Amino acid sequence: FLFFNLVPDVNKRFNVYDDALIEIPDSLDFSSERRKTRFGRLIDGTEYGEMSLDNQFIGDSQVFIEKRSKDSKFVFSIVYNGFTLGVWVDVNQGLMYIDTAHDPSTKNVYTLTTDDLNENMMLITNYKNNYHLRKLASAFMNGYLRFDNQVIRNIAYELFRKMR
DNA sequence: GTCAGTCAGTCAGTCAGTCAGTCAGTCAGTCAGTCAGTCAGTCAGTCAGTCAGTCAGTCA
Repeated sequence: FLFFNLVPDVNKRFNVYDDALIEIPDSLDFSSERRKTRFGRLIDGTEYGEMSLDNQFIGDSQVFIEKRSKDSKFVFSIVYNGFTLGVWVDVNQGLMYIDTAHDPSTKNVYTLTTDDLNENMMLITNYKNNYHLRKLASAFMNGYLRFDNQVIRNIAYELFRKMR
């Protein structure tokens, strides 16, 4: 889904395009099979209380992690795994945003993966980015940070994993 | 007894010598914050024993 750049849905029974389909199953059979599990055995009912069964039935959209956006501007700019990435900075309260606002600029742009190199931008090593985006590092280490999109949020997670 | 002095003690004055705070390179120390081979699981492939399928040497 990340590769084809599709935006799924959790309620539209069929997310369709000219070539592909995304199917979330019906609702009545969810209840039918879940009562079936419950009636057959009650620890199957506990499984119905286990969020794993729900994820295998309603799906984990990971929408739980904070998400917002704001018109406030940005300071830095990153490209990771072939995807641009902007770091919006809020005027007040320091609520950092990672929305995809890539303005074509001669501004400094940073990566970590060696596959990303341009005549215009800079590479970063040995934790210089920690000394460049101090506020981003702390803001994620705090509750300040907020991710605009699920793809953005995960991608930022793996970027942090690769950072160290 | 005046004129008022003109070669030693005397005090107004240093004058180079003096102490040691006080920052200060700096010192390797060091200990801790960063980073580079190490191995475990798993992926593809090598051994030499199975299956178990089959043209055929001695006979109907």
